[PDB]
Amino acid sequence: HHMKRILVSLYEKEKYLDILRELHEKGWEIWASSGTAKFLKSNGIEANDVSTITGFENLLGGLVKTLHPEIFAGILGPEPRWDVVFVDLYPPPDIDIGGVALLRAAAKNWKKVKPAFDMETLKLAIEIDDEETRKYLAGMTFAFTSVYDSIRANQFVEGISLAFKREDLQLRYGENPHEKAFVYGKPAFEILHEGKTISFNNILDAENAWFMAKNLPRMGAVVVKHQSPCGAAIGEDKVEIVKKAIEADDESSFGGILAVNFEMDEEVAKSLKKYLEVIVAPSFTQEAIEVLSKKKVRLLKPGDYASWAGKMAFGSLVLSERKYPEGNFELVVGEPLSEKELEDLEFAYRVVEGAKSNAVLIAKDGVTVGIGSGQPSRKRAAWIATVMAGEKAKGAVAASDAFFPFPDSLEILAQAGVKAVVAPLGSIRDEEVIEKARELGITFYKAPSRVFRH
Amino acid sequence: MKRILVSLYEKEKYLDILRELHEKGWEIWASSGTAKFLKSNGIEANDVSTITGFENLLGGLVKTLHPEIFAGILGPEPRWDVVFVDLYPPPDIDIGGVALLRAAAKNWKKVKPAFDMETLKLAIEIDDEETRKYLAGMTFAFTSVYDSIRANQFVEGISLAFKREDLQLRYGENPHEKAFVYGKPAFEILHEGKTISFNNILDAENAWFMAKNLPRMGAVVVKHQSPCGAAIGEDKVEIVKKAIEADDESSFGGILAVNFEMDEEVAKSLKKYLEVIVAPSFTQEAIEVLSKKKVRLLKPGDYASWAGKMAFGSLVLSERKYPEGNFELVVGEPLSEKELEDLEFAYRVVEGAKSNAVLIAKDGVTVGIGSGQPSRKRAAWIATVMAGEKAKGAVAASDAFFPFPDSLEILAQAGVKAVVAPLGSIRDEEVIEKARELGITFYKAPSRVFRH
Ligand SMILES: [K+]
Ligand SMILES: [K+]
Repeated sequence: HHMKRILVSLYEKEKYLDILRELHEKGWEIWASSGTAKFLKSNGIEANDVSTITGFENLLGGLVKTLHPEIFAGILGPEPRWDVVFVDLYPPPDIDIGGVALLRAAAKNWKKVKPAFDMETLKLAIEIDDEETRKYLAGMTFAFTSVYDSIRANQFVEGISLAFKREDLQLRYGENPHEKAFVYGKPAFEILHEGKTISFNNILDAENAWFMAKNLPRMGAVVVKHQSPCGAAIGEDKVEIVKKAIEADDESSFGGILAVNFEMDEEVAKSLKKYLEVIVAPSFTQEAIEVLSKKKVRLLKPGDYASWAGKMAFGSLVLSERKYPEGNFELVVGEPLSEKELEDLEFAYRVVEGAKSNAVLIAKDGVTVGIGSGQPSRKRAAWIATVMAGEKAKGAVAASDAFFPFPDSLEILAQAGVKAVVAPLGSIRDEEVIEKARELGITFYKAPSRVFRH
Repeated sequence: MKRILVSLYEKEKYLDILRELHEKGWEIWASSGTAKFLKSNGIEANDVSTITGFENLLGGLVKTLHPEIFAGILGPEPRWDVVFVDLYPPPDIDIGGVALLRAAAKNWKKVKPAFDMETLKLAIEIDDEETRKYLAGMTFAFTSVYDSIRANQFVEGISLAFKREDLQLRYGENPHEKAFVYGKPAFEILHEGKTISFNNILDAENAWFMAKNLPRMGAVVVKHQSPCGAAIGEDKVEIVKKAIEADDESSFGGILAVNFEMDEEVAKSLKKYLEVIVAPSFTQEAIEVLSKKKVRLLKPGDYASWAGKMAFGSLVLSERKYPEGNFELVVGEPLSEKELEDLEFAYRVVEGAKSNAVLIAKDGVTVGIGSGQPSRKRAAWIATVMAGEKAKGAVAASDAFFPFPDSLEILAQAGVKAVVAPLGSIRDEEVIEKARELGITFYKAPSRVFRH
């Protein structure tokens, strides 16, 4: 035959047995291993042995039988033997030499041969013949082999390599309308609202909202705006928790992004009185999905994944683990808080971890009451927190995401009526800050590590 | 032992080291092209054609893809202790050489792969298991990046790949978090002692983006990855002073970027404690003065900036572009040539401010910045509080449209005379009419500049 010729090299025969039957039934002439040729022929499907077209060698029990000149010339020449080259590789930690080389050869000779390495690319390769799609298949193959080899590299030296293939989420633009977006790797979420439109900014808002909500020590809810929390609550009553988080900074929460750490149900969904742009939860009842999707809320259900701080800078991807620090708080000065109040303090540090730095936050009775974030100085963060809290600061507790560099931020908080603060230590003026705490009668707890989050 | 298989593109680059190996008693085998090159330079080499059936299919394209060669690499008793392959540069796509290299790496306990001078020099010396494992990882890291480059030749942006780079970072964003840097960064650090931190690098990136395309000589000071102060003008010493003093309390520990050469005079003028200074170049006298301080000196090269982050295990990126298009006067009296310069300066700086951001500037310097806010009204409020009396007669920029007239009213009440912002609110009509009512001049920006 001079057309519809396919060379196959398969590790998983039984996956692809129904497909190869169809192919041969649709006039495809199949070439394969001496072994696979037999299987198929036993399975009633006619197939040709590539061994017949190259010299025979018995080196290393068959390890190099693909690595022959006639096979590669049959792919790389201007008049190739095969129109499609399909290779299904062993999974990690196996390292394949010949199969990978077959795929790359086919992609190299993309104007004459179509490579395929999975079900979707096989289907395209079988159907399509246009230049634009041939280039796409070639691109896809080298994208696949790049990722394949990154995985193998990391098997030898952990973290030596990073590699992704572009994913289509159908983003209309990036951060702003005049900017293009590129998403790399499949995201660990399901989109549950009708039509599934999602934006670049939605995804980054939802990441922070979700990290924080997952990071909450009990039933809780976080509202994000512009990638920083504007409100958060914890409690036992889901409808009330959500009401509290939303109303904490009521002016900002319109169009906000809500993440909860419990299943979103019909009662909670119907209780919403504020348009929210995105809702994120571990699960949604079907009834909740209907109510919310009908209200143009976008809905994300995350799976398990690791979060990372950092960005591209100077053409490098500069990444950091994102961790809420382990370690007990340590009373430094003042009367100890009651257990109830210490839980407010822990809650406050968990929320301030997610707040954009410099951040200072004030909370009481399981809800935030004033957040200052995104500030170039610690004193400014404290000031904004107190302004937003007003009289709600009286008797409240506060958290700072880094150490107080000077006593002034502490005076701002105490004058507002804050009774206790948590922060890391580490300043050259720690003694002076602690003495100011003592003077003002505010209780000071040392946090185990800083939680900058830019 | 001491057997090496060599396939070279950059022949002259490795001639000297190959001579050394042969003088040190290595037995050299080579691709036939490499084999004759070495011979014409007086180096004995064994042509691998010797151990395989001769063919010249497609004029030599497949000479390497022969079972005897791969069996000699992959078996438990290999023919070669080192496999050295240097690949053709882009846009060429290598099949046989990449396969040789990957085969050597696969059989890492028995064969040592190399692909450049660095890895060759290790492969020649070492035999320990840890170092053999490192050579294999390096090789697959290399072939991953090679193939990424090739993918993107076919479909732009379909692939992203990097090798890990050592920047000597002690930790990431906070001391209890690990840092990973991917790809060689387009900067040089000039400073003996303390290194640049994870946070310092991100601060410096925003400072530089903002300074680099100012409409004239300019300086930007950043704290916590957002501008705290900026200035443009005609006198380098004066520009830096103004930028530093604009929010003088916050500039302590700042990251200063200038779009001009850092010289002795400017260097001597700096009194404020700074973490980093970014400049396109530094004179030697400037480096001498500044080396008395702890401050890190960063000299950037050329590269593309990107917004975005990891989210849900995906890398989610956006272009970062200051938007092209002239501002359009919507209502009020047109500004003077000078004030319009102030207005563009203000929009360039608010592009780099964390959203929601509003800023006020006058006579080429920022006077108040409200940034990282959950609402636009709050941003405007902080900007005006910070500016105080300096907002009278000033200009303002907003990184996104005013959703209600209230934000515009806060600025007018402080004495701001003109604003630049995108339009696009359902209440654009009310916003514009409020600007008209208040006698504030409104220029429409071509596009939004959120920057979170
Ligand atoms: K934080
Ligand atoms: K901005």
